[PDB]
Amino acid sequence: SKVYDPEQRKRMITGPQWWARCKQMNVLDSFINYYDSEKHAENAVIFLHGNATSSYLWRHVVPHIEPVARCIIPDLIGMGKSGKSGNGSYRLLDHYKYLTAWFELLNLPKKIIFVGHDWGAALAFHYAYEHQDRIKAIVHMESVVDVIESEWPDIEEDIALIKSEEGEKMVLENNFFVETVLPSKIMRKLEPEEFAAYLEPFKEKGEVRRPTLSWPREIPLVKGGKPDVVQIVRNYNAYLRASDDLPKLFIESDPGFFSNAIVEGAKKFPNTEFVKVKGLHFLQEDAPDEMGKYIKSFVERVLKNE
Ligand SMILES: O=C(Cc1ccc(O)cc1)Nc1ncc(-c2ccc(O)cc2)nc1Cc1ccccc1
Repeated sequence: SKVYDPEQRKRMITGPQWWARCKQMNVLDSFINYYDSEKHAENAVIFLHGNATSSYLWRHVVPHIEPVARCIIPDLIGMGKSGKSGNGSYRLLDHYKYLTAWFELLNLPKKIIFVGHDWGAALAFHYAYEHQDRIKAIVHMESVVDVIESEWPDIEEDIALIKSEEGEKMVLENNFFVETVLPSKIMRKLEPEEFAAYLEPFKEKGEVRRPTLSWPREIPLVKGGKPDVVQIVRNYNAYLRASDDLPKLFIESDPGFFSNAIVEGAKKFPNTEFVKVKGLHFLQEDAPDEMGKYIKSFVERVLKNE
């Protein structure tokens, strides 16, 4: 039985409070909502959320890192308070189209530090693969580290379901990932206002919820997965396994949820330091300060050493 953190309300940041601190910038035919700490712009730490979430995920993590480097946290296209995609498509490369276009307008330094979770990590990894000169370090967690060739025995049957018209009902009609999966993968009970911040972009039924269905349908299952995403992930996985000069931090979840394959995948990338914090999947909600402190020390060490 999950309980409220009795000390959390004293520092709670509501959706409105977070969004008030964000900025918007026109990108291609749409716009990106994002948080930008601005100061210390000689470095840039870009935090990338994944499915069901938004920049809001990082709200308690980022304060620890701001004093050492400019921190920048977007809402991916179609998610959070960002604009929608011009053609209503939300595949990995649609997200990547807007993300990379957005980067071009941020006055970034030559080498960028990424912090990625879930599909946000996939975006960071793909960016790194295509810009191998532009990466100072990578922090990742609960990340799409590799393809799936084989904890989740019926994964194929589940992905087959999510790819059927039942997936449309599960998500567009019934908001499966936001309203059911998200709270199940946080160890504490979220304050009502915190859950409301996650629900808000997806509060209405129908097509607005598309990004939360499109993400799982991108799953790089070797057997049945979209072959283009499978190849993207094979490509960046090979590159990461050879990236000895790229400092990395893997933040492992304890106990995690079916996370053994992620950890083993992560251990195939050289120059990775491993740390562990409490959580299931959305570990930012269970150990944000331990995460922030780990990320801060890592960044500091990377900037020294360099
Ligand atoms: O729990 C299930 C089984 C299931 C539940 C509801 C339903 O309508 C159909 C099947 N599957 C599952 N099993 C594990 C996880 C999961 C794994 C890792 C993680 O970090 C978070 C969730 N998520 C899920 C949910 C899911 C994902 C993708 C496609 C269909 C259903």
